[PDB]
Amino acid sequence: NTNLRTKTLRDGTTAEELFSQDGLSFNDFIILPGFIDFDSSKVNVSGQFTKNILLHLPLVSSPMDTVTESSMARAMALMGGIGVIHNNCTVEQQARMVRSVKLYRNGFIMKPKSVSPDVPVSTIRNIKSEKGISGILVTEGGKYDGKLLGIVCTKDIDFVKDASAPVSQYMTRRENMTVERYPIKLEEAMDVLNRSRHGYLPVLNDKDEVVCLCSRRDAVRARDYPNSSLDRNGHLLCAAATSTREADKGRVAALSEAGIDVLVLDSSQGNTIYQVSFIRWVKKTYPHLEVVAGNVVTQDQAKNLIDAGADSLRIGMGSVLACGRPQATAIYKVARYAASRGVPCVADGGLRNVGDVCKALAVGANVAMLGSMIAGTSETPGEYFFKDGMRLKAVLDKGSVLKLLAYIHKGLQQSAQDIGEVSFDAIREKVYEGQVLFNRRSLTAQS
Amino acid sequence: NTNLRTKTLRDGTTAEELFSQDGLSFNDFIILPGFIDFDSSKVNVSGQFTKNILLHLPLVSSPMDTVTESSMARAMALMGGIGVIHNNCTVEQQARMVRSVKLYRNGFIMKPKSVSPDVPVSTIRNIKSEKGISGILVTEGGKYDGKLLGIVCTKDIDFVKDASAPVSQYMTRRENMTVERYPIKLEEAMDVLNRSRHGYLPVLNDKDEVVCLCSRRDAVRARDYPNSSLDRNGHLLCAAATSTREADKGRVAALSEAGIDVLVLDSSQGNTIYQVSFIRWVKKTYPHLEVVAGNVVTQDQAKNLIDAGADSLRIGMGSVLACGRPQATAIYKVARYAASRGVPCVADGGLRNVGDVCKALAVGANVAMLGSMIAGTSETPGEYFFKDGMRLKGYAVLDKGSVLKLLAYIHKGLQQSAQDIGEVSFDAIREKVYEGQVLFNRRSLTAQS
Amino acid sequence: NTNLRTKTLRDGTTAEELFSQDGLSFNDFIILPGFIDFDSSKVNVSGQFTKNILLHLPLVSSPMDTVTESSMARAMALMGGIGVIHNNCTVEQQARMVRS
Ligand SMILES: Nc1ncnc2c1ncn2[C@@H]1O[C@H](COP(=O)(O)OP(=O)(O)OP(=O)(O)O)[C@@H](O)[C@H]1O
Ligand SMILES: Nc1ncnc2c1ncn2[C@@H]1O[C@H](COP(=O)(O)OP(=O)(O)OP(=O)(O)O)[C@@H](O)[C@H]1O
Ligand SMILES: Nc1nc2c(ncn2[C@@H]2O[C@H](COP(=O)(O)OP(=O)(O)O)[C@@H](O)[C@H]2O)c(=O)[nH]1
Ligand SMILES: Nc1nc2c(ncn2[C@@H]2O[C@H](COP(=O)(O)OP(=O)(O)O)[C@@H](O)[C@H]2O)c(=O)[nH]1
Repeated sequence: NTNLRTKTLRDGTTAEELFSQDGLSFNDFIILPGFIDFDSSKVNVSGQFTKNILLHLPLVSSPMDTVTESSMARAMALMGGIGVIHNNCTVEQQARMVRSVKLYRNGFIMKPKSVSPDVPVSTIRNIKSEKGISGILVTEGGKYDGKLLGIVCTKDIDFVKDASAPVSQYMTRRENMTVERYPIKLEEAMDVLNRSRHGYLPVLNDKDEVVCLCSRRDAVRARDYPNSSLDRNGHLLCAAATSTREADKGRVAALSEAGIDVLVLDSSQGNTIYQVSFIRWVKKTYPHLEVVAGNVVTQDQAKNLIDAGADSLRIGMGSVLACGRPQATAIYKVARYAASRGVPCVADGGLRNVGDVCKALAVGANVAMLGSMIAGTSETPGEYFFKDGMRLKAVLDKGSVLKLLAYIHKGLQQSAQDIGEVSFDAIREKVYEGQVLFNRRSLTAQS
Repeated sequence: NTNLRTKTLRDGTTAEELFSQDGLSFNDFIILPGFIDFDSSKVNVSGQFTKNILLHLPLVSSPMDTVTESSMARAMALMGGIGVIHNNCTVEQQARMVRSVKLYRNGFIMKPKSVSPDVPVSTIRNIKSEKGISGILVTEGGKYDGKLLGIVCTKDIDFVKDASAPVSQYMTRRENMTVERYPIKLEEAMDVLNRSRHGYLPVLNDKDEVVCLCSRRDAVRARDYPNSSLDRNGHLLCAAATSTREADKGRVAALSEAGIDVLVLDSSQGNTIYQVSFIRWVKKTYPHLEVVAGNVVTQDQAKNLIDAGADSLRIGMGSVLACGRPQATAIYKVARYAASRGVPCVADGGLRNVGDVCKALAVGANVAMLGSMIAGTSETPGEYFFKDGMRLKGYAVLDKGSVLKLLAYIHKGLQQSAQDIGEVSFDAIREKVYEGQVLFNRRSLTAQS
Repeated sequence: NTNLRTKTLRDGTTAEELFSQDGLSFNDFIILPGFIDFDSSKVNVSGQFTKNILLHLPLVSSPMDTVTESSMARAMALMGGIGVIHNNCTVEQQARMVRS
């Protein structure tokens, strides 16, 4: 239906004209509708977080100590986005959070949590309550590669009152265990696990030592979250923030060991000599890492940071107070310039509802960073408390971040539908082409 | 430490003097502190819901269609309180909600949900998704008492791609199942279940027909909720509301069949001839049922409804109609009169924070009814939605999260208040209030800032 | 680092264009960021109060009778600025404040 979808009258204003005068926020303009011949279910909202990482869900959790720790990053990656673990912590704590995110979901679990036979049941209960993993292997000397002696699961210890008893008293013992022998393809191993009606399947060598471990929970997670952002080994994608000082070099190394796939530079004004040097050093020393430089708001800053070797750009400054730029103009300008050079952009700031996120993605941003919009969800750091009959964490309880991410997803889909394009890549292309049009709204026209 | 706890100077105002003038609400007065020689954890907040039903947690969910359905009543019963299933529904819907509450927790599971071998996996998934029960028995002709053929659990069908496949293809077959033979004591059966590391244990006769079923989930529910309000058969307590018209008689019967333990009469002004007749008829026809009459706010009304045979009274009227009464005065007066006659009372209305609940319990109410305070928790009826960057509930209110966390918060608050007052139980607080050893101070309008 | 500091794309609006239309207050505009290769400690904020007087601190206390007398002028001069003693007084009082 290209004859019906193609605008020839072009009654409206193109992005280039809209952003050619004064700096705009998202309320200053609206997107005009197009032609619909599809359901909102079929809309692809995906966007590039970096040159090589495509997110099924163009949403990134902001690296604030009040928003993104291991739990938030896990939720984001599971729903098809990603989270940036904040850097307001020691290097070891940040690496531990990254490791939690990366080893939450696996195919073969290579370093399965293991204990020695004399460990008390209390310790396994602590592991399950704190780290949330069951099917703890009991091996010679507790080494994750030692001889397999048994396994401890939920129903093996849920009835015992003496929490100091050794696991050897209640574990399922090796002689009675369904196991597999190295080597084995993940497909066959997991189908065997399914047929076995058990929750775990260790994989051992010829010496009965633990090679790895398969978990039914990973299969069920794959079934319940088919769009999770994953690496090539089946782990959830994870990003981590860092400043560009010389000390932070150490930090970077640690994160690289923990397995981050994206490094995000933390700066209000990223067009500095220190950030340029840092990006060069990161791309040289850890080529496998992708770097999101920023923050920037003008095309000059973007030119410098892209020349340095940035894989993506963080847009935002102001969304004492004498330096910055209205956020919608910043996004349009920087994202257009960066796209001309093949670099996607992240919108960071002033994104307070679904209409704003949609506008920010339409005017050039590939993905959007969420801070306030997801603050107070169950997955954020912090403790809940009651006050005035409201439950707060301060901000009000917004429940699960997963339900909110699904809400934002449906909102973006319906908006793209009304605009008349079945994907946001198409929306951005047609915006640059002048086939998706806008209207600036007078101040009165805003209600 | 009776020398230190016993007030002889008695610097303060007794409840009788406090409520002797104009009608008061809860902000008009404060409770004076006493003597502390115990930690707040050791405080017993329990109160009588009726002549025969004691609640470890003196909280009742209000029978409003926006507050109490099966899920809320279950949560309340589990935390040591109770819920009243609302009556803004058909008799069949109310009985179904009551059944949901009553059969959630069991010892021996009677009439275990079972299916025939040709049933598709889709049906088992539907059972798990709607009603929330696993371990479906597969029997001769699907009869809950037929010959046992197998069992279908979570891990038996979580991997299957053809939801139309028969359960017999993936069920665990009877020859491989750990089972027990009638008769068996629940204690031995549950220890067997524990040792077996399985989730379910059927109990069969000599013909391999299903007699009953034990669920490990019940053991874990008992472990995680040790204070659950239970009847004598191990089921959660459940209450249900009804009006006092002639038609509602039918309703009562149905609810009685569903297994309610308390009937609650719904009326803004319960001192009527219709309610008196209804209470007489209920106590006559269903002696096993306990009735909470109301609503009332004066000792006249309380006399009539207790003479009718009420086992408890709901206090509250007004918390444009010109008739009602300030809630704290109403509670004190009616609860004092009813206690003189051996009947506990429920405070219903104007309860908006924990201090008000503590005050209402101290001045005579045995338990407190919560409506607004718990509306918008996850367990209430209604659908969640996002609006203006806020999570709300609709058929609007703000999301308060889990009602369980809220109930625990109220529990800790009541305990700390009782500690500051200097008594280790709320029965003690009520007794000492009537005795003049727990004292109050009326607050001037200025003193409330 | 002149290659990195020098704007060639010039994505933004020059002062001449900004002030070419209607009269603006300070909230009507914002300054765009540039390139950083130094610490804020090294920034020179000095400005000429007059053709021959350079102030290390480009701040002047207003000559209002509620703001600037001898003490304020002293504080300003000491911190690198200057103060203007108000003229809502006799000549002798103003001269005495100046002398102080
Ligand atoms: N490979 C195995 N061989 C034999 N028995 C096993 C094996 N793995 C687990 N078990 C036993 O079966 C039961 C495991 O159930 P499961 O793995 O589903 O527990 P979980 O992962 O902790 O979560 P949940 O049981 O609540 O679904 C336990 O009794 C355990 O001892
Ligand atoms: N009495 C029994 N005898 C033999 N097998 C049983 C018995 N009860 C349950 N099973 C089987 O145990 C295996 C694992 O149980 P499954 O995890 O699927 O459900 P569950 O025991 O209720 O625990 P959960 O649903 O939390 O995982 C299933 O194949 C189930 O059919
Ligand atoms: N037994 C078991 N181990 C898991 C599972 N999932 C992940 N693991 C592993 O458990 C380990 C937990 O981290 P660990 O190094 O033991 O603790 P830390 O030193 O405090 O970080 C990780 O190495 C994970 O790979 C599971 O489902 N079962
Ligand atoms: N298989 C199984 N049945 C249960 C369990 N818990 C309760 N039940 C029984 O399952 C039945 C629920 O289905 P049912 O009431 O017969 O259907 P309804 O008439 O439409 O409400 C009840 O008889 C419960 O007693 C459980 O854990 N497993």
